[PDB]
Amino acid sequence: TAHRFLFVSTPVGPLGSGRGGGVELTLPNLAKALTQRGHQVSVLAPAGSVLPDLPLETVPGTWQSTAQSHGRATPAEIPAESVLARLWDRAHQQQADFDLILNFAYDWLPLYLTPFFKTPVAHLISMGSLSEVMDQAIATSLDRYPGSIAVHSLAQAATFPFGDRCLCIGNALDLAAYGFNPEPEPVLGWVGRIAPEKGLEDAIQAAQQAGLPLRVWGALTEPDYWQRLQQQFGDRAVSYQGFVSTDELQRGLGRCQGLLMTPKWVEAFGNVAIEALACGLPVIAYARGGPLEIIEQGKSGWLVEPDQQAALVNAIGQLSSLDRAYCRAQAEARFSLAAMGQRLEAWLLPLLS
Amino acid sequence: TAHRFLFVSTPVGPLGSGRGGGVELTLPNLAKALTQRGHQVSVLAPAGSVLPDLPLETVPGTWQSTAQSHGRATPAEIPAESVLARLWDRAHQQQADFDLILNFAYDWLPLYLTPFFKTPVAHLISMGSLSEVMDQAIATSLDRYPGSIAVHSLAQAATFPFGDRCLCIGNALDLAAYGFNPEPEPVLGWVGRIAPEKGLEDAIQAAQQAGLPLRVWGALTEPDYWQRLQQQFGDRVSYQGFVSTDELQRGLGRCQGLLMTPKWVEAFGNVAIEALACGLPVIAYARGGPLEIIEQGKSGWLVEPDQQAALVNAIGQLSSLDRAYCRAQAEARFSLAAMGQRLEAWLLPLLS
Ligand SMILES: O=c1ccn([C@@H]2O[C@H](COP(=O)(O)OP(=O)(O)O)[C@@H](O)[C@H]2O)c(=O)[nH]1
Repeated sequence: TAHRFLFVSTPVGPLGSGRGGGVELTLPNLAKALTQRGHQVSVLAPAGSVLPDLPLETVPGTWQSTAQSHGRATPAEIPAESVLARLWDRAHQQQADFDLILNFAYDWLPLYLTPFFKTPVAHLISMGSLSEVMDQAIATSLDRYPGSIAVHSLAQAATFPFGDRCLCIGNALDLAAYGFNPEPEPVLGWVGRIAPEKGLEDAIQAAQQAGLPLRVWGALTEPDYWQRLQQQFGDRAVSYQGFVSTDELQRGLGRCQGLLMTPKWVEAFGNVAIEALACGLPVIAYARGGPLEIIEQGKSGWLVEPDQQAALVNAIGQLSSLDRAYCRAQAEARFSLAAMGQRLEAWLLPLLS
Repeated sequence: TAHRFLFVSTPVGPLGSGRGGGVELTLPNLAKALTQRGHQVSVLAPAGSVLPDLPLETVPGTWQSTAQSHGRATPAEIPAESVLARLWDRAHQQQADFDLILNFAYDWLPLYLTPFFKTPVAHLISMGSLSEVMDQAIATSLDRYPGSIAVHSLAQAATFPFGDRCLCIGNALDLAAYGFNPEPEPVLGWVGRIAPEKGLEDAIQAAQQAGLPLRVWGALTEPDYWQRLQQQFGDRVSYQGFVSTDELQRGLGRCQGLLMTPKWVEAFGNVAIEALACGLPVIAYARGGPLEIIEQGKSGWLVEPDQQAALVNAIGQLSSLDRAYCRAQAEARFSLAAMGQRLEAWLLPLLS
């Protein structure tokens, strides 16, 4: 049952550098999810990539732009020195060393190339139906290779006309790196860019009105914003906890009574919610996007109406009705590498040969 | 030792539409050159294409663009329903029915796909250097597959930094389709895609100054671009349409000479040799591909670029050139049987 996989990373940026999007966090966990079952995983990724403990080969070139120029009719683009093209030309040279190649990129090229490979190629789609050129490439790959496409959510699968023929593998997190904290301080947390248009003001005003300091984790780009926040809400409002590593983020976040999540719909990913549950921290989130699949209403968090102070404050007031051990228990059951590995095997192993 | 070849056309539009330029004449002629030596040739092209005599397979979808966009920094582009992507998908599915695939398109994708094929893929490049993305794709294919890249002229080769590593196969025509005409009307000809920055203006001015009507053939693009020619110059310049080879050669044969007045590069090969095959000397700016086709003062005039007095002087000396000589040079240099030898010398060694 042990096999050899090659993972081909996203062209959007390096692993380990803060700017491959969500694929940057998922690729290493999925690799671990298989290496922990005895499989070999090697990784191909852009120059500058860092990844502990796995064979890693890096490839030079220009990062794929997130662009989206003319909406749904945007064509696929290949610039000179495309890192995406060179990743796939390199994967093709070495294809006979692997039983299967797993693509993490959301792009036309790898889907198109799939029949030109003798080794089977599977695709983990991380968005979002976004363009005709992409929707048609995935549909065609599905017709020739049933079972070759997976998604992380049903919501994302439903944005595609062929969504029922994609497999859902869910989300995973390296739970070993997250300590359960059953005894928090009377503080709330918020995770994200300390910048305008992130819903930070909504979190601050609801924490303060609820009577609890807000700790924040993330990147400060404009110090004048920090000052504006102080002038709006005073200097006991928000406490800067750092940009800060995974291990640092988890002991910090774990001491919170709850995590507030107030992002715009286009930034409403579920990743940080999982990290919160893993520390035993319940989540109060706007009831749209990624959190709707992570949080169990009245049990592991509260899903509230967007942009309404009273809904945040009513939720914060009811954090004590949620059991922190149940949050952790849900993370162990739903989002572990163990759970993920089994879902990967179910998906991939029928594709071998 | 007969062989099976698959020719893949340009994705810029159907064969017969005029949208693909000289490639629409080159690909059927080269197919004919090989089939005359006993080989089998099949063609794959966009939906709407026509090809007398040969197996053709067509594929629907959206046409590739001219690719002039931006300048050298234009990325390669693959739209939804890309005819280019579907052509190469179809070539791949049938690669085992052929000994070699010959690509005629000036595009990243076929170059990129070459190592993904088991059947060998050669490339006949019809343009000079235009982009970073294409320059690099060609170089990389040359690096891995020496001898797999061909051009039509040494001048076109010299626009690339790796030009000395390309094989030049020149130009040829189906000579039996072109009638020699020894008795021209007092008119001048111009043949090409009708469009800005193609030199049409210079040609019109020079003909009018020399007091000879200009007859113009070619695929158009917006009739506004036409109008203003009759009220900056006047005349009927006389537009003859976009026509078949048989129509073009009978029209062009009536001309005293052909004007080629490109602003840039190019304008490499096909129309100058067609004019010669009819017996019509060529007056061209001395830049680009014309230098290698025309024999100065015998089959044409090669004059200082961008000088109207030069063209008018040349128009003035058309009489002294021998029309039979132009035709004899077409026969000696631009024949299909010779192209047939050159193509085999290029392609046969790329097999197994
Ligand atoms: O009425 C016409 C005018 C032109 N042509 C053909 O158009 C091509 C020349 O195209 P162009 O000058 O656009 O050459 P390009 O620069 O596109 O290769 C030649 O092969 C001609 O045989 C034609 O068939 N009928």
